[PDB]
Amino acid sequence: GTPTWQTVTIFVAGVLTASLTIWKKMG
Amino acid sequence: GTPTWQTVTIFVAGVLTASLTIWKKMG
Repeated sequence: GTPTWQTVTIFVAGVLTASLTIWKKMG
Repeated sequence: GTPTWQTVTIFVAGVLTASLTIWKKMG
């Protein structure tokens, strides 16, 4: 009935993590 | 560490999508 918050929180954290990994790998 | 199989699959989908969005700005 109520949606879980683990899927939404992990998904947003994955996008944020990609910023740090790509930025660090792109100099 | 070793997160559940569902967590790793969702992480790749979020990073892969974010990769395309950033690539559009870096193109």
